[PDB]
Parts: sequence; structure tokens; C-alpha cells
Amino acid sequence: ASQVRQNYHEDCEASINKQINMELYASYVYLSMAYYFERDDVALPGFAKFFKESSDEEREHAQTFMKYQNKRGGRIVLQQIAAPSMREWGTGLEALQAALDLEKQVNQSLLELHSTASGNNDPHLTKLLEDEYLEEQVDSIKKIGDMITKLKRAGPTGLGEYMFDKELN
Amino acid sequence: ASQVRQNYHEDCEASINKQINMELYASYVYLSMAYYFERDDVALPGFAKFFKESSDEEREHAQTFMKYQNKRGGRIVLQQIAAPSMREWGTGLEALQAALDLEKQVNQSLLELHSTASGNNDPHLTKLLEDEYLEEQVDSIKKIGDMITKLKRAGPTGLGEYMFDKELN
Amino acid sequence: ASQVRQNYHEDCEASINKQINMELYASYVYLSMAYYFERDDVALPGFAKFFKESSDEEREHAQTFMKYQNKRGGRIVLQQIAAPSMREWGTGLEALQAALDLEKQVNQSLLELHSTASGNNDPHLTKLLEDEYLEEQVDSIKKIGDMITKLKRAGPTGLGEYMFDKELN
Amino acid sequence: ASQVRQNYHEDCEASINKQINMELYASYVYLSMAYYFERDDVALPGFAKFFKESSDEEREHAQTFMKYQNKRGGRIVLQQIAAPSMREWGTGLEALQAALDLEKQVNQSLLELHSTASGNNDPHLTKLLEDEYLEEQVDSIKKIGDMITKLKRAGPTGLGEYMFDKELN
Ligand SMILES: [Cl-]
Ligand SMILES: [Mg+2]
Ligand SMILES: [Mg+2]
Ligand SMILES: [Mg+2]
Ligand SMILES: [Mg+2]
Repeated sequence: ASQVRQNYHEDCEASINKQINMELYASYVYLSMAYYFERDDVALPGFAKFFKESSDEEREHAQTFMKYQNKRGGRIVLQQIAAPSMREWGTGLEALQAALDLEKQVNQSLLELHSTASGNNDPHLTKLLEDEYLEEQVDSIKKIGDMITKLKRAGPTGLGEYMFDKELN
Repeated sequence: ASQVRQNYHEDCEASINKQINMELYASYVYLSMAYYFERDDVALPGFAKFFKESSDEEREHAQTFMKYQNKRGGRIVLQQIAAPSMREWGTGLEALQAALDLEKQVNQSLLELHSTASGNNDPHLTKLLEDEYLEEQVDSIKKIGDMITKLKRAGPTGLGEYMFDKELN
Repeated sequence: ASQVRQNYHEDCEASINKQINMELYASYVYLSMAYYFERDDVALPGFAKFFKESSDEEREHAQTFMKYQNKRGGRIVLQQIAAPSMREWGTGLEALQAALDLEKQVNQSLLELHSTASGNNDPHLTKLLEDEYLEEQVDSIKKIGDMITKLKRAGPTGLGEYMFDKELN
Repeated sequence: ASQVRQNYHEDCEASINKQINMELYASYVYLSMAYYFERDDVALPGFAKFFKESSDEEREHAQTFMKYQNKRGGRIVLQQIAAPSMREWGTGLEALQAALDLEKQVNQSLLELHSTASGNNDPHLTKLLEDEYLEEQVDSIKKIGDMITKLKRAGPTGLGEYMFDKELN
């Protein structure tokens, strides 16, 4: 084992590798959305910027798990990053709804990782998950939920979508 | 011939003079649009400003071709600048659609001159076209396409046109 | 077709989608290398920083192609990003040798795209490739070649690798 | 009991007293190392500085536990600080290896305290341990592991030790 490894269960190590891939996948979904909103026939620059920033944040979250794996003496195993399932994301509202679903899927995986860490009596890992992942995940879900409600109020299509996008920019 | 002339084909020289006239014509079209949008019964100051700036940019493009003709030792031949095809340009959307078509007509002319320059083995001229014209032309076409999509989303008439115009201003 | 599309061949559009994927793959390879060099049993922070920066630059290159696709009215079609071919990259020298080979593979792909663009008489695309890709690619290959020579001189293992890494940091 | 005491188990109080002593001992070990590296026949000022700083940090960790004991209404019971096990610490590498082992021994003790606190349903104490101790302990172990790898690469004796020490200074 690594000279640094202590109290680090193989199941936690393996689950962190799976979570790295999930965060990279989420980053790729948001990158797809960002550039979809820059198509000449879509032209929603506020949505584009929101998803660009979201993509960067998910990549940073993946990198924090990679750093964490090394800190604990685990070994990073990277796998293929699947392309998002659709080429086009529909209306701004449909993209936000897909993002909300994805954020909750990621949250569920993080909570399952927390359960694995707790069951293996790894408080360093439960602290990481609580402070660096679960907190931001709840804030992200709340933000997207607010945005969905605001967009339903404004529009969600036509002038209201145009105005909502401008406030988002 | 001019003491400076070297590798400069008469067909390229003549086509440059045609491009100068086309750019001056485009400048005149956009000047007409700019002041149409300042009529008391139109009153779209964002559209007016957009077309004023566009008119100035096309005049600058014409001047860069005039400077180029002199750099290569060709002789500038200026001709009449045709009146724009319309006295009144309709809605903001109709003006943008006319602008998109004009920008694509200009792009086609520039690409045809690029072909003439390539066929005459004139890389100084292909460089000029690529760097000083074709690049900005694609960016302009993309910008106007985005604007058309945004205006169709906002409006394209009534309150949405009013709001889109303000964002443009 | 898109309202903006002009002189943009479907084969060029498809090849741009391939290049986006290749750039994202290169970004992933360099990300893998960066964190390999942060393992507690590797501990080469100069190499880690070099590959982190390289990863970010390749992702930016991918994003510029995504923006380009939209500018021309093509449609981004993302593909799965393959896993890097190795979990462990060996010595610093072996990683640089792998990077040199990857940079030359990317260069070959860019030159093939350039040939496709030239054969389809698309000077906007040849300009993009020359100015935004081929130039930086030659500079990157020269930099890595220099680094390989310097590391062979210093080391390439032991104290020389330790000292070379410091200079890189 | 103290007027402030609430949900504070006597076993946790006693274990905090043990940890205070362990931290003071670690501080003394690192103080011994620091001055060993300032002997005229050792003369490794980077190692000396690293261990001086480490000694101060361990004393601060002990003081935070003393403050904590008082915050909860426990009573500080100090114990003799044992002499370090060696008068002479050998090579820089041997000292780092001894430090790694000591850091892991302290980590094990902190994890045992965490288990005691968790079993006694004391989340204020688990929070202290996670945030103020376990986090820095993993970072310290990773840093020392990196240093051991770097020193093995550089040297670990002779010129490599001289150069590694300079980088540490
Ligand atoms: Cl006329
Ligand atoms: Mg263990
Ligand atoms: Mg609606
Ligand atoms: Mg065409
Ligand atoms: Mg009580």
C-alpha cells in the first residue's frame, strides 16, 4: 500500500473513482448545453454563460476528488466520459429541468458515497463529502429550482424567456 | 506600371475596385436604415445606433481596400454609389433580414475575389481577404443571425421589439 | 440549413466535430498525467503543473472549435471522450515522450482537416487552422522536444529529474 | 460538574488529556530534530526550519486541545512529556521516515478519539476532530510522503540531500 494510506477502505477508493467519472460526465452535459445556447438559432447568452460556469464547476469538483484520492493514497482510475444523450436541449426551461434532474442524480450518488464512508468509519471522507460536495449540491439544486420557478413566471417561452435570459447574463 | 507593382494581376486590381464600390454601397444602405430608425414614427434608437455603427464599419472596409490598391500599385477607380433599394425598411426584423442577406452577398463577393487571387497565385491578397474581410464577415453574419433569433423570441413586434431595441442601444 | 451557413461543406463540419473530440481527449490525457505526478510516490510538482496547464489549454482549443462550428452554422455533435491509454505514465521522460507523440498525432489530424478545407475552397477554415491551431501546435512540439533533450541531459532519472522538475515548476 | 458542562463524557475528557500530552510529545520530537539539523556536523538548515515549524505547529495543536477542554468544562490534567526516543536522527531521510511514522501514530490516536466521541454521541467533539485535527493530519502525512519520495529521487545522501535541503529552506 501507499506509505500515506491509513484508515482508507478499498470500497471508498473505488467509489471515489466512480464519482470522478460522474462529475466529469456532468461537466460534459453542461458544456453541451452551454454551446447549444450559442447556436445562431438559439441565441440565449445568459443560459450559455450559466452552463459554461456550471461545466467549469463540475470539472473542479472532479479535480478535487482526484486530489483527494492522492491525499489518501488511493489510485486514480479514469474511465471514458460518455457523451450526453441528446444533441439538443429544447427550451431554456427544458434544459433547466434536465439540469435539476442531473443535480439530484449526482446528489444521490454523493449521499451513497457518504453512506459507504460512514459505514467504513472514515470521518475524513465524510467531512470532505459534507463540506466540499453535499453543501454546494443543495445550494445548486435550490438555485436551479428557483430559476425554474422564475422562468415559468416570466414565460417560459417568448418574451419572458428573452427577459429571463438577460437577467441571467 | 507603378514602380511598386509586383505579382499583382489586372483581374485582381479590377475586382478590388468592384469591392470598394460594394462596400460603399453597403455603407449607404446601413446609413439609410440608421436614419429610418430615427423617424418620429419609427423611433428605434438601438436599431439606429446599430446601423450607424455598421455604416461606419463598411466605409472603413472600403477605405482599407483603397489603401490596399495603392499599396500594390493598382489604380483606384471609383464609380457611382447606387441608391439603396428601399426608402422604408419595414419592421426591425425586416431590416435585420435585409442586412443578413446583404452581408451574405458581400461575403460571396469576397469569396469570389479570394478565388481570383488564389488562381493568380497572389498570397498577399489572399492574406488580406482572410484576415481583414472574411473573418469579420463571418462574425457579422453570426451576430445578425443571433439578433434575428433573439428578436423573433422577444417579439418580433410590439413590446418585444421595444425591449429588444433597448438591449441593443 | 442554418440562416448563417455559407461556403461550409458537410465534410468540414463533420471533421470539426472529430477535432473537438480529439482535443477533449488530449485534455483528458494531460489531466491524467497531471494527477499522476501528484501521487505521493511520484511527487513531481513541476511536471504536474506543466500537464495541468496543458490540459486546460487543450480544453480551450476544443471550445474554440465548438464556437467555430456555431459561427459557421454547423451543428456540434459530441462523442464519448476515451479514457487515456495508461493508468500510470512511468518516468517524467516517458510522459514527455507520450506527450510528444500525442501532439504530433493531433498535428496530423489538424493538417488533414486543413487539406479537407483547402480542397473544399474554404479559406475561413484554413485561416482558423493556420492561425489558431497549426501555429500553436508547432510551438508545442518544439517545446516538448526541447524538454526531452534537456531532461536527457540532466538525468533522465534521479537527481537530474528532481532538478529538471524544479526548473519546470 | 462545571456550570458549562453538557453532553461531555468523562471518557472523552480523559482522552483529550491524553491527546494534549501526545501533541506536546510530538512537538518535542520535532524540536529535537530541528536542533539536530543545526549541529555543525549535520548542517541542514532546510530540514532544521521544517522541523522547527513542525514543532511550533504541534504545540499549537496541543494548546487548542487545552482550550477545548476548558470550553467543554473538562479539567486539564497534564502529564510528563517523554524524551524523544533518539538523541541523533541519522540522515534527513531517516528523520522524515521517523516523522511519517509519528504522524501516523498521532493520526491513529485522533481516529480512536473520534470513535470514542462518536460512540458517546458528541458531535461537537467529532466536529473538532474532523475540522481542526484530522484534516491537517492527512495533509501533513501527504506532505511528508511527498518529501520522502522527492528525497529518494534527489539523493537520498550527498549532493541530492544538499540540494533537497536548499529547496526546503
Ligand atoms: Cl441608384
Ligand atoms: Mg489502516
Ligand atoms: Mg410562454
Ligand atoms: Mg453556400
Ligand atoms: Mg449532560
